Amino acid sequence: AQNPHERGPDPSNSYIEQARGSYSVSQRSISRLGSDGFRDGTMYYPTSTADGRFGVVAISPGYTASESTIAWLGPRLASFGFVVVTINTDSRYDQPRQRATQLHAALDHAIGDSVVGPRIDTSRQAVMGHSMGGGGALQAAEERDEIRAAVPLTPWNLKKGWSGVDAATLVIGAENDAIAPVRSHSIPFYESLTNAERRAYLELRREGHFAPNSSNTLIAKYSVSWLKRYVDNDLRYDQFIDPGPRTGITTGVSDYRLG
Repeated sequence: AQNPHERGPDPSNSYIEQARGSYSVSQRSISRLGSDGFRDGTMYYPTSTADGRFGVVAISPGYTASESTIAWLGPRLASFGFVVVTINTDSRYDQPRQRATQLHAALDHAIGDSVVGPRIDTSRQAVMGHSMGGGGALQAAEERDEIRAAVPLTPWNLKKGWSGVDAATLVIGAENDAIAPVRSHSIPFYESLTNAERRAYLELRREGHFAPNSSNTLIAKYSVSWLKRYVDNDLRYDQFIDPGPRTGITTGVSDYRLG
């Protein structure tokens, strides 16, 4: 490809829905000191070195703070061609700003790791997170220019104005969310991402706050597509983002916007 960062097969709808993509995944534990709330976690990455370095995606855990809440994302997204760091934390670190701190640390930990560091293109970083972890993803994106993509999942944040984010951002809301209602969290965030390279809002029909903590084909396929497109500049994934899913019972999508 003209594009040096293209990894893996030409995609299809079936492909991006797979539990695992083309790449076999290895994993390596994280053990670190400090008081930021991130003392452990996991790095998932393609074993194969044949294709070049990959971007790195850090994921902030969910509402209840354990890594287990986001663990399914790690090997699944990594298998499409990413280094993926899942953070473990606890309830002392529930502020989005505290979660942002950890995301920067997780990206830096993987970059600086003797095993995984050589597999990362440090110019191509990304963040995701659930709940306040999704709020923290927005904040980390505002703070780190090397973040090329953000995918907040049912994000919670009292801060509503995201003009400071340049990273392409896909906000995934849950229609029936009673913790971070879309009307006061996700959609205001989408509406204020006025400087994001691209912004998208994808609402999960008839789901609530905790949907992102279980394997979710919608979250996975659109996360894969967004990360591919903005972390890898991979135009092969535009076909899934625009026009995107139609809404209704048959797609499980209650709202989809691009801007």
